[PDB]
Amino acid sequence: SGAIYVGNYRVVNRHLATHNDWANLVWEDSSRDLLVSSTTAQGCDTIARCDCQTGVYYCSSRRKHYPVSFSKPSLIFVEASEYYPARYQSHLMLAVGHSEPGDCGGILRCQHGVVGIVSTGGNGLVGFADVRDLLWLDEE
Ligand SMILES: CNC(=O)c1cn(C)c2ccccc12
Ligand SMILES: [Zn+2]
Repeated sequence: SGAIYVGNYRVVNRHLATHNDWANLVWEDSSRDLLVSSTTAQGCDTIARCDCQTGVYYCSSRRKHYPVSFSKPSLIFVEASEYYPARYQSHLMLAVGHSEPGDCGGILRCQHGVVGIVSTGGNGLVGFADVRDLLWLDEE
């Protein structure tokens, strides 16, 4: 689990979105595993605007933050899971690291702020859904 709270937006894994999230929908993309919903109280997170490939992510299943190198947000094939069929996920970044399904929502952060959230993984690899192209998250 986990979310990004950027102003009056809540950014979660589409596959973990609640009824309240869907009842307050701002934007969703199955191809990106992202859903954004509206909030009433403002959040304590800032979004990175950058092309950093190094950062730190939170891994719930180790209670540990790990420094990682990660790929550029790309269109990449992801093996079938409980939540999606074998498909290409868009705006995705891969790192070498530990990840389990419930680690989804863990933040990846760089010097510029929040890069993305844990989404995909397997075989000692962790995948993060990028949010840095979502400029509209920063306004209105
Ligand atoms: C759609 N979410 C998932 O199913 C997964 C997310 N992470 C990080 C995994 C790691 C190993 C295996 C499956 C997943
Ligand atoms: Zn950065």
